[PDB]
Amino acid sequence: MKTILASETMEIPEGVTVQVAAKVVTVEGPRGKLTRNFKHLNLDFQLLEGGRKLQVDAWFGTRRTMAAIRTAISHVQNLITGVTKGYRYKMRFVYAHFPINASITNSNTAIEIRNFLGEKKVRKVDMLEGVTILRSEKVKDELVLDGNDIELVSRSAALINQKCHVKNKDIRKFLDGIYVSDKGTITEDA
RNA sequence: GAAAAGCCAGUGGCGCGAAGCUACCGUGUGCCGGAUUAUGACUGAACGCCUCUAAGUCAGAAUCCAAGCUAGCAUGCGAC
Repeated sequence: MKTILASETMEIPEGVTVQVAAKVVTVEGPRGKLTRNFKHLNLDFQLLEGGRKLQVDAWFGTRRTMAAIRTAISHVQNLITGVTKGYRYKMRFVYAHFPINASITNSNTAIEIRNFLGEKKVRKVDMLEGVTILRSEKVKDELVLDGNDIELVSRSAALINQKCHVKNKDIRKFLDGIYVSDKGTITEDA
């Protein structure tokens, strides 16, 4: 179209190592590996000196191009921090008659949900990324789902949220489920 | 002629009748994976925040395409 643009650059910390080839960026830290492709119009992705600056750049701009770059910046920040501490999503039971019972299938990584709305069959759904579900249930509140990838950890929690909707009548009145209560957190020990 | 064994009545009529055929008037059998939609979602800009969407992306239907089933390209072909 028209107009022009220039590069926007983020300091990469020394404690995170990055290596780039093509427009695919590999971010590595002690919490694992995260690899994404930021392909877009007039947009190249390169590492302008390791431990100094991570660069996402474009040499031409229009509304479409500019929109992608801000998004790219947000996404790469999540990866840099995600390889050093990981992200944790927190989900809290609400039930009005049915105790919902959560456990982990360690082999064939999935989270199993018993007694959603009187079902005889335990319904379970996989775990996306090498995410692990840890339960600090206490009273029967918190389920804390921890992995490196912000998107995939959130997606694993999200499929549970879709499942626990009550659709015979009236989602509003029937609050049986475990619902995403987070968009999640910094870090901590325990 | 009768006996006996049969003939004719456009298949004489009647009761039964195998073999054959046939009846949700008899029986038995009739397939499950994937890709997706609707739709809810993720991460997330545009719109520092935020949003299912712009880029990328997930789950998902009596759908669709295999799987499967029927013709077998007679003017496709292989091996022998």
